[PDB]
Amino acid sequence: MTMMDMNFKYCHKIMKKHSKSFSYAADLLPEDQRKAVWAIYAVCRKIDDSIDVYGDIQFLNQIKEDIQSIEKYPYEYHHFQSDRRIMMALQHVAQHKNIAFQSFYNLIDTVYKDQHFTMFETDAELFGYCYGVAGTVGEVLTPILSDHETHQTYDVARRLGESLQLINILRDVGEDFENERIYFSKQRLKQYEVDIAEVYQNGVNNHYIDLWEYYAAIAEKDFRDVMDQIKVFSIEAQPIIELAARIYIEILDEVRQANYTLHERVFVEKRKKAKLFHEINSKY
Ligand SMILES: CC(C)=CCC/C(C)=C/CC/C(C)=C/CC/C(C)=C/CSP(=O)(O)OP(=O)(O)O
Ligand SMILES: CC(C)=CCC/C(C)=C/CC/C(C)=C/CC/C(C)=C\CSP(=O)(O)OP(=O)(O)O
Ligand SMILES: [Mg+2]
Repeated sequence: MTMMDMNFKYCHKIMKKHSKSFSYAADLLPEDQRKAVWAIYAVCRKIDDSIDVYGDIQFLNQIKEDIQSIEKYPYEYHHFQSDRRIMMALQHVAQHKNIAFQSFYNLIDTVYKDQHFTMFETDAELFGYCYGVAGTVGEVLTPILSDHETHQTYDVARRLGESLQLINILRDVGEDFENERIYFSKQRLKQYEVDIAEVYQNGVNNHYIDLWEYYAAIAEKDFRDVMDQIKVFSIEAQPIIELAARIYIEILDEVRQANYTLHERVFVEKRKKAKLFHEINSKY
């Protein structure tokens, strides 16, 4: 195992640790796509965790600075300030695929702003945050998952990412409230007669379901439109992308089965993941 193999193995472990949902999916990819996804995931995990988990703002500027170094001087040796093993992997990727650095910067800005957190007044603000935190990961992942880096491909990847974040939000309502976040819209909450602090304390009411279901329909419709345009990805990536997406669509059915609980984080079991993949691969 070489120096660089070790760097990507560290990234793998980070994703194995943090992505209960998607680690299983990514490791189905061919060796070179797989390794790139690990590195990107690890860069993204480190970004999201910098403040929220490590409570470390300087580590976030350090991550930005490391990425900036890679963008300007992809072939030099850098004394990376944040996590050396990840940044070296990311640099390795960037020598072989072209990376939309601006997408890492958008994610960084969103993560920064997600401290002075202010409830979205409008859904358009909520969707803007879905772009910031997930659409950009979609964009960053595009050259790894497709040989066609055209607008259609960036577009489908961006929309897929954005729809997964919405399901994410739909899974995490109660947990986010515990950490003092409501991602549902002030407008949409005022419309549906819903206060999250109240259904947390008293239990799921019919107003809440209507509202939750309003949003799940947005995410299910966008998922379906992504699926129709899946041939935009490479042939080996398609079944996996479809897996990762059908896993999240399964999350919604779990929330539904748990009567929309706000007091427990639902999940898809590993065994049900393989069932899904078996079903998907039949088409392929
Ligand atoms: C190719 C393929 C199959 C997919 C790979 C997936 C991939 C590389 C994407 C990584 C993107 C990552 C890490 C996320 C960055 C920002 C974000 C959405 C954080 C937390 S969401 P949650 O609400 O879950 O909270 P908690 O922060 O606790 O995780
Ligand atoms: C997915 C793919 C390969 C195809 C195209 C590109 C694409 C859509 C990538 C999406 C990856 C992102 C940021 C979208 C959703 C992931 C998400 C909602 C947040 C944290 S992932 P965690 O690790 O927190 O997962 P859990 O909390 O669910 O366990
Ligand atoms: Mg976090």
